[PDB]
Amino acid sequence: GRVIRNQRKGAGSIFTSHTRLRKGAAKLRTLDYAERHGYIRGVVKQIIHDPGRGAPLAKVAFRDPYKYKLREETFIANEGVYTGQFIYAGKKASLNVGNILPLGACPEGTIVSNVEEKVGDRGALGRTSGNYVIIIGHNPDENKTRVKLPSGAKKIISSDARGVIGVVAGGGRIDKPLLKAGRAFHKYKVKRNSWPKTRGVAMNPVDHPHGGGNHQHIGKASTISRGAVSGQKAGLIAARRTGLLRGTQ
RNA sequence: CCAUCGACCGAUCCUGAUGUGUUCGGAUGGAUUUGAGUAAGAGCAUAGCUGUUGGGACCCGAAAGAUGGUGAACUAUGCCUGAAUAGGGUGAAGCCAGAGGAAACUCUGGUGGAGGCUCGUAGCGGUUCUGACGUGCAAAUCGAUCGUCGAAUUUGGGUAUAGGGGCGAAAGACUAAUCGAACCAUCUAGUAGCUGGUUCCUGCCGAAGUUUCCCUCAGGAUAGCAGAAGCUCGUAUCAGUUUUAU
RNA sequence: UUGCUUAAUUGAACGUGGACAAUUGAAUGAAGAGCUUUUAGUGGGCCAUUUUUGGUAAGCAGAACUGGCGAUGCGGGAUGA
RNA sequence: AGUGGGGAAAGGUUCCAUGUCAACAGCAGUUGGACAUGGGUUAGUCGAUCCUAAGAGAUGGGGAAGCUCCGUUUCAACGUGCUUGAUUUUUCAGGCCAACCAUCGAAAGGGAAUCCGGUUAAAAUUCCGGAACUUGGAUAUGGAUUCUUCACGGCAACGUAACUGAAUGUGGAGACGUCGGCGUGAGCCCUGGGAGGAGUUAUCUUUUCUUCUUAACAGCUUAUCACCCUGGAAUUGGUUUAUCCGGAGAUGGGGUCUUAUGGCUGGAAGAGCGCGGUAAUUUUGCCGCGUCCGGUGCGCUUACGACGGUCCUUGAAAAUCCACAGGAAGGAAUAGUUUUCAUGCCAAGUCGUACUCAUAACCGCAGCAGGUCUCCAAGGUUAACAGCCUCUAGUUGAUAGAAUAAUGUA
RNA sequence: UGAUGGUCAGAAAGUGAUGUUGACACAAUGUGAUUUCUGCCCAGUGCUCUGAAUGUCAAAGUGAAGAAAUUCAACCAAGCGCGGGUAAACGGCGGGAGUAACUAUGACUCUCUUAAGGUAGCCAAAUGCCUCGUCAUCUAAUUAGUGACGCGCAUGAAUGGAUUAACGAGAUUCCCACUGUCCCUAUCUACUAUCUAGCGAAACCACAGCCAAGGGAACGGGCUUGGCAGAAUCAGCGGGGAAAGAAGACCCUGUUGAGCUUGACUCUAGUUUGACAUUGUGAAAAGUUUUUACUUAUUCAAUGAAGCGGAGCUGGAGGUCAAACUCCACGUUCUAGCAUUAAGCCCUCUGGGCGAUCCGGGUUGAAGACAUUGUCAGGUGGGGAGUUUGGCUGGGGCGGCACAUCUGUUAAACGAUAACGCAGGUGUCCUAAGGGGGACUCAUGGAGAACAGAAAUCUCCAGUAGAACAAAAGGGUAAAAGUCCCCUUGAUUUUGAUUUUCAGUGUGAAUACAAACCAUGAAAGUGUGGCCUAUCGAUCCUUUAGUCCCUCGGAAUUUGAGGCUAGAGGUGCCAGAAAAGUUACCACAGGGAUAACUGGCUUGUGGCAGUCAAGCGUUCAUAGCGACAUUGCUUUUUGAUUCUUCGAUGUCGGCUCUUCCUAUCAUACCGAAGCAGAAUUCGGUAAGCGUUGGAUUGUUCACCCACUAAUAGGGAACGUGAGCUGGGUUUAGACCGUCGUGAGACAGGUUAGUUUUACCCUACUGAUGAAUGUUAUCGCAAUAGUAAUUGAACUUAGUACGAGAGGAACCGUUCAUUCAGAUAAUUGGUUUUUGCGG
RNA sequence: GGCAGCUCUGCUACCA
Ligand SMILES: [Mg+2]
Ligand SMILES: [Mg+2]
Ligand SMILES: [Mg+2]
Ligand SMILES: [Mg+2]
Ligand SMILES: [Mg+2]
Ligand SMILES: [Mg+2]
Ligand SMILES: [Mg+2]
Ligand SMILES: [Mg+2]
Ligand SMILES: [Mg+2]
Ligand SMILES: [Mg+2]
Ligand SMILES: [Mg+2]
Ligand SMILES: [Mg+2]
Ligand SMILES: [Mg+2]
Ligand SMILES: [Mg+2]
Ligand SMILES: [Mg+2]
Ligand SMILES: [Mg+2]
Ligand SMILES: [Mg+2]
Ligand SMILES: [Mg+2]
Ligand SMILES: [Mg+2]
Ligand SMILES: [Mg+2]
Ligand SMILES: [Mg+2]
Ligand SMILES: [Mg+2]
Ligand SMILES: [Mg+2]
Ligand SMILES: [Mg+2]
Ligand SMILES: [Mg+2]
Ligand SMILES: [Mg+2]
Ligand SMILES: [Mg+2]
Ligand SMILES: [Mg+2]
Ligand SMILES: [Mg+2]
Ligand SMILES: [Mg+2]
Ligand SMILES: [Mg+2]
Ligand SMILES: [Mg+2]
Ligand SMILES: [Mg+2]
Ligand SMILES: [Mg+2]
Ligand SMILES: [Mg+2]
Ligand SMILES: [Mg+2]
Ligand SMILES: [Mg+2]
Ligand SMILES: [Mg+2]
Ligand SMILES: [Mg+2]
Ligand SMILES: [Mg+2]
Ligand SMILES: [Mg+2]
Ligand SMILES: [Mg+2]
Ligand SMILES: [Mg+2]
Ligand SMILES: [Mg+2]
Ligand SMILES: [Mg+2]
Ligand SMILES: [Mg+2]
Ligand SMILES: [Mg+2]
Ligand SMILES: [Mg+2]
Ligand SMILES: [Mg+2]
Ligand SMILES: [Mg+2]
Ligand SMILES: [Mg+2]
Ligand SMILES: [Mg+2]
Ligand SMILES: [Mg+2]
Ligand SMILES: [Mg+2]
Ligand SMILES: [Mg+2]
Ligand SMILES: [Mg+2]
Ligand SMILES: [Mg+2]
Ligand SMILES: [Mg+2]
Ligand SMILES: [Mg+2]
Ligand SMILES: [Mg+2]
Ligand SMILES: [Mg+2]
Ligand SMILES: [Mg+2]
Ligand SMILES: [Mg+2]
Ligand SMILES: [Mg+2]
Ligand SMILES: [Mg+2]
Ligand SMILES: [Mg+2]
Ligand SMILES: [Mg+2]
Ligand SMILES: [Mg+2]
Ligand SMILES: [Mg+2]
Ligand SMILES: [Mg+2]
Ligand SMILES: [Mg+2]
Ligand SMILES: [Mg+2]
Ligand SMILES: [Mg+2]
Ligand SMILES: [Mg+2]
Ligand SMILES: [Mg+2]
Ligand SMILES: [Mg+2]
Ligand SMILES: [Mg+2]
Ligand SMILES: [Mg+2]
Ligand SMILES: [Mg+2]
Ligand SMILES: [Mg+2]
Ligand SMILES: [Mg+2]
Ligand SMILES: [Mg+2]
Ligand SMILES: [Mg+2]
Ligand SMILES: [Mg+2]
Ligand SMILES: [Mg+2]
Ligand SMILES: [Mg+2]
Ligand SMILES: [Mg+2]
Ligand SMILES: [Mg+2]
Ligand SMILES: [Mg+2]
Ligand SMILES: [Mg+2]
Ligand SMILES: [Mg+2]
Ligand SMILES: [Mg+2]
Ligand SMILES: [Mg+2]
Ligand SMILES: [Mg+2]
Ligand SMILES: [Mg+2]
Ligand SMILES: [Mg+2]
Ligand SMILES: [Mg+2]
Ligand SMILES: [Mg+2]
Ligand SMILES: [Mg+2]
Ligand SMILES: [Mg+2]
Ligand SMILES: [Mg+2]
Ligand SMILES: [Mg+2]
Ligand SMILES: [Mg+2]
Ligand SMILES: [Mg+2]
Ligand SMILES: [Mg+2]
Ligand SMILES: [Mg+2]
Ligand SMILES: [Mg+2]
Ligand SMILES: [Mg+2]
Ligand SMILES: [Mg+2]
Ligand SMILES: [Mg+2]
Ligand SMILES: [Mg+2]
Ligand SMILES: [Mg+2]
Ligand SMILES: [Mg+2]
Ligand SMILES: [Mg+2]
Ligand SMILES: [Mg+2]
Ligand SMILES: [Mg+2]
Ligand SMILES: [Mg+2]
Ligand SMILES: [Mg+2]
Ligand SMILES: [Mg+2]
Ligand SMILES: [Mg+2]
Ligand SMILES: [Mg+2]
Ligand SMILES: [Mg+2]
Ligand SMILES: [Mg+2]
Ligand SMILES: [Mg+2]
Ligand SMILES: [Mg+2]
Ligand SMILES: [Mg+2]
Ligand SMILES: [Mg+2]
Ligand SMILES: [Mg+2]
Ligand SMILES: [Mg+2]
Ligand SMILES: [Mg+2]
Ligand SMILES: [Mg+2]
Ligand SMILES: [Mg+2]
Ligand SMILES: [Mg+2]
Ligand SMILES: [Mg+2]
Repeated sequence: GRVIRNQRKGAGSIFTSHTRLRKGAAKLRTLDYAERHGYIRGVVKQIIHDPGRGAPLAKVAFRDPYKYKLREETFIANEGVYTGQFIYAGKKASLNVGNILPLGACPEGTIVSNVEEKVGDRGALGRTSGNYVIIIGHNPDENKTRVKLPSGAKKIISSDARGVIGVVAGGGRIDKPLLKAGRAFHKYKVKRNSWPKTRGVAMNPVDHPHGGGNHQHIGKASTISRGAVSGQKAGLIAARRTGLLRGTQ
């Protein structure tokens, strides 16, 4: 047969992300002396739309502690953050929406976003619109914090990892139907080349494991082993179960 | 030279003398066994015809396979930067005014100018005539008719993706008139039990389509049938026939 | 002659020596008999008489013997392997 | 929405003049994109050149037997650094920084600066005449400023001929989708008077057609929006085609600003245009007159403006230029400073530039009914940039003659 | 899938895409707006989940034996197995009988059985074979359409079920309007064609070009026999040249491919699991293993390597029970401002210290001897690679085995002899069912004997085998070859010869001896498996036995290995490859050795016609029929065959047009009747002449409606595609149902799908034309062609005939149908009269 | 043909 559409994406010729209009990478500040020992104050200059992103971004200006210079940061805007607001980041920052605090400095039940998986990676968890991270508890002896991720998973993170207080702005986006193929076209025009999708069952046997037949049908189980190889992993990969989800999981 | 019975040498089997590193030796006598042997050498070398095998292999002929390269001037898709798209119809929100109601609210007239809306040009496409043409104007065009015509629109240029690879709103489609695996050169005079051809004269002889074996059944080998060279001899004793006896 | 065989001096096989001469033991014929090497093409067949199997039959399919066509012209069957 | 006038790609001399007809132009040929000989493309301002885009790609490194692959500042000791006071001791003294930063990548993106009239057989935003502009450099005079050293005025918005300002920093411009109606301008269309020229005139027609124009650049003036001062608003008012605004200060009164756009003047009538009268084999003219004053709009095209709608779509970058913050350093009185005020001086290299752009200059074997990106766009009819007729411009090219059976094609 | 990640890329990499990303995300799939719903099944195949105990279980490692190679054993990862989950995973979703005060049905019951047995819905639907289902409606008539019905070959629920407004160059039916689509054609215009001047190709071409019949490769231009036959030609035309275009694309063959699939054969990138290495330093506990401590190897990340680690200054605290130890902090939080090139103090040294605490120069985190990487080892791996996927055959395929074989027959009295001929058999079975010896006689019948009878056991007689001998059939056998008894292993050893098949090769099987050693019998003798004819297997490799022999090549010993001779392990496609599919996307070499048309032979079958005459026909065989039988014809059916064509003869039907046949439907003339008339039936000469308009269907066929004198049947390459058309079939797109794991299949349904060339020769239709002294006019007529057809009305006549009911015909008259040949008065149509008007 | 459990199921192995 032929190389299937799954495998052509790794080469990344026409499958790279369309990034001309993007407004910068959304990251926290580099963890420095001020954030480790006290707090540093910045001011929100802009709240802007980032193409390909549901969450708006905030442009926050900080002073450089060591040279006469202004540093502009690109944060993910939490809902309620406004232009001209003062943003405080550090160990001694107060528990206000938009402030960046270490996870150990936040009491249980604190809603936090753009949380660091590892100390200083500048934000990994809960970055999309309407999403957040809940702080479950602390383990001060081991310097660890328990959090709940938007997927429902419980994670143990260093208490020195940082997060931004509040919920990511732009939530409720999925509640409205797109209603049109053109709307999805414009949605993916600034994301990547993944739309529209032809069904593999509608192809020929060269194109896909599902192609061929005198009727459109998969022919074999569409649940594929985790240990299958590239060109085989088309369908439900390592599916623990199938069918309509009934009851609680 | 022919037929036949013997003899000798080697192997195999049997017997087993004087003797002895007591386990070796193997005299002697045998055997419906066996060798491409001995039995007063015939070979070696050169050349010629014919036949054989490997080689391009009598000549021309695949569909394929491999190695290394060249193409995105067509086209497919993404990206970057530009450009293009008469005139109408319909009349969404929002807004103004009036009327009715206890309230919750309702009705009417305007205004407004929404929509992968609609009629319809340019444009883009290509339904039907199964029209023309069909050694064409044209290796896809011409005419009428038709789809769509403000967006998933059309399009220039730049740029990216390269052959078991790309790209595909998916037809095995498109990837320079080439695609169910492009093009170029080479391996390569690839192999072919298959098709075609195979060049002067006369003289003499002259077939087979049958046996057996074969993944054998359009092919081979084998035996037969045929030619050539002769050799040993010269009526020796043979015959697709009869008779007699059985 | 033998180591085979017989109760044997019997036999078996192969012999020495002697006799039977062209009517040397039927016909007819005999461009002579015997022997060897090597190699070609072929290995689709078909037809006629007679015998014969399957089939309703077939210019059908399958065997037997012979003769033909193939490979072959010539006279006849008008024409025709 | 051309058979008009230009261009991009592509071609490459096809351009122009002269000669010329063997071949080619599927008839012809005296003609030609054919053949032969010559001629022809003029730039500081138009492009390239420079910038960065998607991307391409050296170096330091790391793979790979290797051809080479990855990577693009990457695990790198990465400046052929600058700015000054200089020194004439051709030595220096230092003062700042070195995040990022090889390079290539657009004749449609960004971007310093030019227009009009004339001129050739063929070139022209390139030549000639005149009139400007930008950048780089040099540099003097005038003006400006200083004894209160680095100017004044205005309540203010802000004004001006000028009117210090290093390192470093902050901003702005470059720099940005699309649609809808509205408003203003420009060009075109329409039209009145007057001064000319042409046409019709049996009859009619104070008639029909036509000329009456004004570049870049310089000065003054000119605007929606926005802003300032005054004042204090319900009986709410102002206000758009579109309902938004006002105690976070409306209406009213008075001002400030951007100069898009228009007006006046200079450029500039001397030019061009339209007439009339004369010169002459005649290179080429010479003379006179006029070139003026209006109006109109759901008009067309286009530019701009203030608005409004739209998106799970929010619609490049960089070079480059400026301003501001900062206060380093240097500054006067018998004299000091500055080329962001005026005037004056010098220079601007290299390459492209002819012509076609298509029913004959490109690609389809060809002078092929195919294909190939874009700009300008008159009158009538009309909803209309449709169809139909016409003006300017351009073509009249496609073998032809004679007949008019059948069968065709339309 | 929470980043030490998922998905994907790369030969590798200090390498990449998603990713300027972070579950409202990225990646992978299925279904396909809305509405209403998405039932039951986890047995199968997948996927997934745990492993406390656990079958299998690689390399390394461990233990034992051995002189060692080596062997054996224990242990033993993942995987598999075991257990669970999962269908909006792949998928699946049953049969048989009885039953209700008529019948029908079966609410109900019984019975087999599954993982579950098709739920809600829907339907002769694009899915139903039968089938043109049945009913209704639509029409004059409907294989079409629509509405119902439903034991539905084979409907059915995100392999989505049922609906559905709007939309559609999608498929279909009906109605109005409209019309040359048609009845049924006519006329007009331009451009061709045509003729001329100029210019000027190509396809194609063995030679060529008139027919009929024959034979012939079974459809001739040539050959044979006939008809005939007279220069040179022009415009048309499409009968023929099995016309041209292309080494058939269907079919088969080839030890030719390729695309695709899978549980084919053989591998493989990747991935996973173990071991060793990288790999070091400690502690503890289990018997080397487990755990956790260190950091410097290694790995991850960030930064313009900016503030790390420890200690000390300052406050806030503990209640201080010595003496200040322990803990915390140690300059910034109403506001969209500002923060940059140190002030100040101290020592003098255009400079140093403090401001700005000291010390360690570890940039800072994470991770850590685990990852990672290298090398082996096991698993997984149609993602990919390579290859394979018998033969015969009345085409192939399916079936069968006629593939190694045995008996009888075919088989034609030696031997041999074929077919997918006929009736059958073999892949075994037997320590006796082998060998020897001895004794006996079998099947069956009759006559007798308690229970006892047709069949128990006993007795006699008869008994040529009518029994038995392992198994097919044939042969053979009587003091035996059969039955019973006794003893045995000759079913042994060595190696030759011979017979059959035959090449006089192998294999199988068998025969007669030689040399041994035995069994049995008194002995002669017999015995080298089965009474005879079938009952079976090479090279290479392995294994065993024998000889204990030969060799391991520098010389030895002992292991091990290799030789020699004989068996065994097996090839059944049986003289003996190691082997799954699909192609409707297809390719190549060929084949008329071979299928799908026509043609040819045949004529079973189809159709048609005779002979006989038992019966039918009130009686009566034969007016008209005619059983049981029997003889033919035809080639308008379908078979059978495979002769022609596979370097191609265009394969359905219709339209159009001509001709022919007769087995005559009508029309002319007649004979017969169970012929009164009328009608009808049977028959003769007869093909002169006609044989229709429509609904449904692609249809041939069919079936209705209707008219008619009648609505006969056929042929001409199943006439006729360079005549058309293209509805069907039968390329490639797509849907459904059933089948298949799948790619895919269906001779099932459905929808969309390029129809090319004549200008040559001939033939046909027309048109000229040399020369028969020239020219003109008028003629003759050989030969060829030929043409008319049918009905109605009136009259005869309400007559003949007839009980009546009914009810003709000839002569004649007027019209009409179909056809033919003209013509343009009239009427209509046509208009470039561009004539006139608008 | 090896293991192992309940006459036998499961796993593993395959040069005539
Ligand atoms: Mg989707
Ligand atoms: Mg899809
Ligand atoms: Mg498809
Ligand atoms: Mg596949
Ligand atoms: Mg699969
Ligand atoms: Mg499939
Ligand atoms: Mg489907
Ligand atoms: Mg000799
Ligand atoms: Mg070749
Ligand atoms: Mg090749
Ligand atoms: Mg190969
Ligand atoms: Mg291109
Ligand atoms: Mg419009
Ligand atoms: Mg067209
Ligand atoms: Mg056509
Ligand atoms: Mg034509
Ligand atoms: Mg149109
Ligand atoms: Mg492009
Ligand atoms: Mg297909
Ligand atoms: Mg192509
Ligand atoms: Mg050759
Ligand atoms: Mg062959
Ligand atoms: Mg001879
Ligand atoms: Mg074989
Ligand atoms: Mg042949
Ligand atoms: Mg030979
Ligand atoms: Mg031979
Ligand atoms: Mg043959
Ligand atoms: Mg021959
Ligand atoms: Mg002869
Ligand atoms: Mg003769
Ligand atoms: Mg004859
Ligand atoms: Mg010229
Ligand atoms: Mg010419
Ligand atoms: Mg000429
Ligand atoms: Mg020239
Ligand atoms: Mg310029
Ligand atoms: Mg330059
Ligand atoms: Mg870049
Ligand atoms: Mg390097
Ligand atoms: Mg550049
Ligand atoms: Mg440029
Ligand atoms: Mg731009
Ligand atoms: Mg530009
Ligand atoms: Mg000029
Ligand atoms: Mg010019
Ligand atoms: Mg000049
Ligand atoms: Mg002043
Ligand atoms: Mg200018
Ligand atoms: Mg002026
Ligand atoms: Mg425009
Ligand atoms: Mg100046
Ligand atoms: Mg020019
Ligand atoms: Mg053209
Ligand atoms: Mg070319
Ligand atoms: Mg225009
Ligand atoms: Mg027009
Ligand atoms: Mg022409
Ligand atoms: Mg003409
Ligand atoms: Mg699904
Ligand atoms: Mg639906
Ligand atoms: Mg299940
Ligand atoms: Mg299961
Ligand atoms: Mg092991
Ligand atoms: Mg295990
Ligand atoms: Mg049901
Ligand atoms: Mg049904
Ligand atoms: Mg149907
Ligand atoms: Mg109908
Ligand atoms: Mg019906
Ligand atoms: Mg129905
Ligand atoms: Mg079903
Ligand atoms: Mg379901
Ligand atoms: Mg279904
Ligand atoms: Mg509907
Ligand atoms: Mg429709
Ligand atoms: Mg559409
Ligand atoms: Mg003609
Ligand atoms: Mg014949
Ligand atoms: Mg003939
Ligand atoms: Mg012929
Ligand atoms: Mg003749
Ligand atoms: Mg013809
Ligand atoms: Mg013709
Ligand atoms: Mg062929
Ligand atoms: Mg073969
Ligand atoms: Mg193959
Ligand atoms: Mg292929
Ligand atoms: Mg650091
Ligand atoms: Mg390790
Ligand atoms: Mg695989
Ligand atoms: Mg494969
Ligand atoms: Mg076969
Ligand atoms: Mg079979
Ligand atoms: Mg046979
Ligand atoms: Mg065989
Ligand atoms: Mg015989
Ligand atoms: Mg056997
Ligand atoms: Mg016995
Ligand atoms: Mg016996
Ligand atoms: Mg006996
Ligand atoms: Mg023999
Ligand atoms: Mg045998
Ligand atoms: Mg014996
Ligand atoms: Mg030796
Ligand atoms: Mg040695
Ligand atoms: Mg054996
Ligand atoms: Mg074997
Ligand atoms: Mg065989
Ligand atoms: Mg054989
Ligand atoms: Mg098929
Ligand atoms: Mg044949
Ligand atoms: Mg017949
Ligand atoms: Mg018959
Ligand atoms: Mg009777
Ligand atoms: Mg045939
Ligand atoms: Mg053929
Ligand atoms: Mg033909
Ligand atoms: Mg042909
Ligand atoms: Mg007759
Ligand atoms: Mg008759
Ligand atoms: Mg006739
Ligand atoms: Mg019909
Ligand atoms: Mg026929
Ligand atoms: Mg026919
Ligand atoms: Mg024809
Ligand atoms: Mg045709
Ligand atoms: Mg069709
Ligand atoms: Mg099809
Ligand atoms: Mg299935
Ligand atoms: Mg179509
Ligand atoms: Mg009467
Ligand atoms: Mg007529
Ligand atoms: Mg007129």
